[PDB]
Amino acid sequence: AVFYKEHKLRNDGLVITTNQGNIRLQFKSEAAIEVLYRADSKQLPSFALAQPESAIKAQLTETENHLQFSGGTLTARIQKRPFAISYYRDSELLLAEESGFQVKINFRFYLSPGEKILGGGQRILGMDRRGQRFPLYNRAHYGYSDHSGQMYFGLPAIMSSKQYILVFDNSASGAMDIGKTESDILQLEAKSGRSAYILVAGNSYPSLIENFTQVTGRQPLPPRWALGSFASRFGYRSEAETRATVQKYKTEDFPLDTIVLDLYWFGKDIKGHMGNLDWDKENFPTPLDMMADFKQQGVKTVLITEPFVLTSSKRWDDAVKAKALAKDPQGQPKAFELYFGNGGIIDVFSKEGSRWFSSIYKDLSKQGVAGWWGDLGEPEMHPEDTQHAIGDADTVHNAYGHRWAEMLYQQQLDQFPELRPFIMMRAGFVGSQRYGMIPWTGDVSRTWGGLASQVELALQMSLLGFGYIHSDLGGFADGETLDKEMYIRWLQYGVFQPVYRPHGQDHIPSEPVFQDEETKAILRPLVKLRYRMLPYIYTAAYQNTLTGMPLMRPLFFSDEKNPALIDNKTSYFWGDSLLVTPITQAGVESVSIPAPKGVWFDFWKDTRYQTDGAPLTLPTDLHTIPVLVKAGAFMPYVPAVSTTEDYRSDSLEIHYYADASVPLAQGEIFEDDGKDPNSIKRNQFDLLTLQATHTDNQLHFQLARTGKGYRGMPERRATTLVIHNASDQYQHLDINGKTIAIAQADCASTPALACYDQERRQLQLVFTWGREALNLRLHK
Ligand SMILES: OC[C@@H]1[C@@H](O)[C@H](O)[C@@H](O)[C@@H]2N[C@H]12
Ligand SMILES: O=C([O-])C(=O)[O-]
Repeated sequence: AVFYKEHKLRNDGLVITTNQGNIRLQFKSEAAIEVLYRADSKQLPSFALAQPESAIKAQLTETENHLQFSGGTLTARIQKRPFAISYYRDSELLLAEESGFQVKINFRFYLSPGEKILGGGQRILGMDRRGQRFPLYNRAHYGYSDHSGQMYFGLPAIMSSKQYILVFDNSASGAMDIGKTESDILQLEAKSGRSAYILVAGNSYPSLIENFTQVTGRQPLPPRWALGSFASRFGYRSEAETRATVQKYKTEDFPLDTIVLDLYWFGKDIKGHMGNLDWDKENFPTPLDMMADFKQQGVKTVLITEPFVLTSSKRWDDAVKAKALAKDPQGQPKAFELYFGNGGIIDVFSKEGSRWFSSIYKDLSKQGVAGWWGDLGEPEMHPEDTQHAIGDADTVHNAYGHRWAEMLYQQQLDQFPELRPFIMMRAGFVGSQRYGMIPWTGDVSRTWGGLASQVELALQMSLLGFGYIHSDLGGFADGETLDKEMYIRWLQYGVFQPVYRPHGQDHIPSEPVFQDEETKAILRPLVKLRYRMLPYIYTAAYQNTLTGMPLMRPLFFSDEKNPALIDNKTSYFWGDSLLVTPITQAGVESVSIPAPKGVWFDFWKDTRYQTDGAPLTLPTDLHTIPVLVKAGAFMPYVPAVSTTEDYRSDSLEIHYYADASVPLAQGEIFEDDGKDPNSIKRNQFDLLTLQATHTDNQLHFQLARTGKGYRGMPERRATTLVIHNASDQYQHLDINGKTIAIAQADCASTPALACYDQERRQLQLVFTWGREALNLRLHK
């Protein structure tokens, strides 16, 4: 029995008193609200909110049976007796409390009939998680395939078909029950921790996500090199082996930006050395030279680190002496068994642990290390009587990796303020993206099932803040011999997902350079294609920094009024323009692609398809996976380079997919120095825009550049524009009012300024794109 007793406003927040205690409501923006129950009591702070203290001005009104607290899109409606808060966008009901808050921590809400619920972070259960119940406890799932209710990186959040996001702002061992136990009840639970939730609303999925990342944190632009080719295995055993691998990329003519070193960099065995956090000199005798020698070839070095210091490690006595480790309740360093051996866990929640760990990252970063891999932050083993500075293991568990990232991010920004940190981690919390976190999906099995789950995982993480979620390309766990077809399919799909990092246990090679002749002839041009497409990918990255828009988008974005599309986890958008359908079984001879209504082109073959709703059937081959381009797309390319350190946009090649069904289209290309964390804030960029206007008798392109530019920015780019599906009736072109004839022969064989290829239906324009506006007009 809960009822309203009294309220007041203090500092823009509404504090309500019931018979059971105090409740604080603060709008964190016009469409986001933090609801803190037990507000009177001391509890852990918010982890999910980028600005925990903020509270924007809201409107309060009172009636007999209700209060109403409104931010301008989001309204909280507070029923007095019995006490129940519900949430409205306009006057559409988003979400209503059932019994709401109780005791242990427990929140109960009604689900509407037909409401679909995405969320939970990494699970393999189906896109719509309604009807499921699962824990909120980050945990390894070694060798997963086609099913999981619990893995490395859960999120205590959901996204509904009613276009709200709900966050349980609580770091503790808990559970979510999405209308499983009771069909119309969403229940959130925890053993302890903060008793708060956050509701975010939107008028569309993009703007929900913009609103969500507004209050939880925007990912800062990673360094362009994170969009490149990684060499990684578990693991290079020696400096010789690592140098031989960088060399193999060179001698095999595969692009390579970054080599990743796993745990053998600090000791010769898997067990017993962890916490050394220093070079194993018997096997890495000259590491500063190694890294400098690699940097001369434009290659970065990334090192694995972990939260555990073993008692067998060289740093045990020192970590104990500095009070860097988590303690038992008695006050001693807590030691426990891990796979790796007997050890403790660095307390990133304390000042002492944070300083000690940070000093180590500083020193290695001074030596040459460009980036950082933080493995096992679930934490992988975390006994319940472990005590951190702010709470026990079960209370802080799901926020450990999150704070680890914060610690490392701040440290790297402090040491290198002119560089963008690279932080790759296995576990975090809502908002960990504001510390640069780049998550991967853990120890996936080397099976088709492992590959077939990657899109579901990626989309689930992308929707709730994590743009750079990716997989171990080719698969990681077990196997006894390479499954060549699965490997190829996985590295194909790789091109069209966020981070190009094949990784696997080293009894089978993960790196494409170590594959047979057929596999390399298939994958070499695709890895090059990933580099030629950097303008497309880096521009989606820019948009993610700006608005939260994930790089991978689900099919369901294509039609917000068709909730059945929510179930699709086999076709997705890579940026605005490409609909990708990975092949996830052996021997598949054709696919049916549920392309939205409109016009689509085969990316590889240029074939044009129109569809009014029905799916398209495309045949498959071993050299590609099915990718369709949306009519009206501008696909930008630069020439392939070995390393993003050599990246230039002096030469652009842009492909426009014309169709009269799209009378107006746009694209952009975001260019900056690829490394400056302040490029966007300070406008040190070159933002190229392109607008096509397509009428019955003309096709008009308007080109422009904004921003203040950056150092090394080309003033003039040689630009080849290729118009696919171009009309054969264009007689003339003018460029900024100057008329040029269109050639109809020998387009591939003359330095033609405008040439129509009648066999391919492509019109090619070659011109100089300088700083001033440019207008290209084709007319029949
Ligand atoms: O460090 C060894 C190895 C690493 O290669 C994987 O990527 C991790 O998820 C897991 N900890 C196991
Ligand atoms: O699209 C056009 O304008 C045509 O096909 O001739």
